[PDB]
Amino acid sequence: DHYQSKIESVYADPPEEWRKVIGNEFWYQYGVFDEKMDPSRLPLDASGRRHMEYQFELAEQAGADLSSQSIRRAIDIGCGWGPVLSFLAERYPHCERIDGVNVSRPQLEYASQVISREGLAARVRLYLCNAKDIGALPDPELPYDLAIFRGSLFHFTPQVLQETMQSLAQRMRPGGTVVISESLYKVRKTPDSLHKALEDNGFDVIDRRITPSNEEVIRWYGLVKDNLDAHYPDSRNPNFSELRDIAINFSDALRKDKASSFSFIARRR
Ligand SMILES: Nc1ncnc2c1ncn2[C@@H]1O[C@H](CSCC[C@H](N)C(=O)O)[C@@H](O)[C@H]1O
Ligand SMILES: CC1=C(C)[C@@](C)(CC/C(C)=C/COP(=O)(O)OP(=O)(O)O)[C@H](C)[C@H]1C
Repeated sequence: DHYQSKIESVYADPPEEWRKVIGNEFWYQYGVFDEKMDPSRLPLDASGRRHMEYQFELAEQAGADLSSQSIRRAIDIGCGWGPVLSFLAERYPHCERIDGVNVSRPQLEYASQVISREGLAARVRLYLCNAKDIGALPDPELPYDLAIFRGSLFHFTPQVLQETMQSLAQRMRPGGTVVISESLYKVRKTPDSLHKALEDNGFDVIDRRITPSNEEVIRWYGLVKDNLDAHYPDSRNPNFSELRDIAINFSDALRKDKASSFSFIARRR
């Protein structure tokens, strides 16, 4: 993968710096802003966690096997700073093995400290590994029950996507659940291109909808940009600048309804 070096370097700044920008829980793929969002926590932390929850409610409603004794091994593909690793360990205390995979070393070092200081090292495993290489993860005899792609697919070429889905198919039992959040154009990736790549690789889409709303995602980018303006006004950091560019330019594509955040719940055949 020739685009990995560019992905690694864009998430390379200190967690202390990123904390000011996206929240203390480091949720980095939008948020649901409804009556079940916690009003006590930072809007970004509460909405981001509420988005993950809402997606598991959609999955459950769509007929996915997400019961306590159905989830023995989960994988978080492009796990960022690790917010979903902690969330899975709490939602599934009897899940034996939660594997995070990421290409970003600084994200995994932070995730590693959080997992450790909350005594989750027993169950949560962190791998510096391209999503296309998940076929090389340990213990192939123990299949995946659950797979999360929270905002990770944007960074994938068609080839990496293909290889990631091939590899996950081979490592995932029939009926294992795939929970995907991604921003897609409705005219890089579209709903239909992603639907195709899933169905071409042994996955059935059982729920497919806009989530969160364009209104809510615009608001989420709002909160980020306010934090970016207050902490990095003078475009000192080229990575935070590039996030400002995206917050501005994608918010406008969302305003013109040229794109949306999509939830895809799929199921291994
Ligand atoms: N090919 C690849 N293999 C593994 N991780 C990848 C990847 N391409 C992108 N990523 C990771 O995908 C993540 C996307 S950002 C989203 C982070 C996290 N899922 C969250 O929701 O908070 C980044 O951490 C990036 O390093
Ligand atoms: C987890 C996240 C993601 C998966 C991100 C990337 C959302 C996907 C987006 C907007 C990628 C930006 O694409 P691009 O640079 O082409 O934007 P344009 O110039 O409008 O075309 C967020 C940074 C973050 C919340």
